[PDB]
Amino acid sequence: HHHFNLPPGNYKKPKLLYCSNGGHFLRILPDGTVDGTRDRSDQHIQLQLSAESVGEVYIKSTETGQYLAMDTDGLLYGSQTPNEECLFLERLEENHYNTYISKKHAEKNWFVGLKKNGSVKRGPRTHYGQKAILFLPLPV
Repeated sequence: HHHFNLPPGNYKKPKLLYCSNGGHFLRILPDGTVDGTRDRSDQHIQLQLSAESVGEVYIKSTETGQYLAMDTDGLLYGSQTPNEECLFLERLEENHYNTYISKKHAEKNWFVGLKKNGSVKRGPRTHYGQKAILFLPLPV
């Protein structure tokens, strides 16, 4: 369903997922809530990515051990255990950024995305060409 242009990074270290849309870092709160924060000091923005298959990743909270996931209704949530909803297709975009597509809902083009106000976008509201879907992985 999608291209195979991969980003040049690795999973050796944890990262911050910076969204240029509103300038927020992806955050997974202890209660499972998912959103964005501009506070670089936040303890819930440190994420550990790992590869399942080439270009297939898990995005986990280093702080809580929770996995980023997208539900049946396109909502992002923090999962205690890895499941099919936790896999994302990590790709290069605009020859620079990182995008994350819901593997489970790949055919629907549901991406991980942050609005300018720091709220997460619902899968069906996302789409190729948006700024909300563009992330820059930063060192922690």
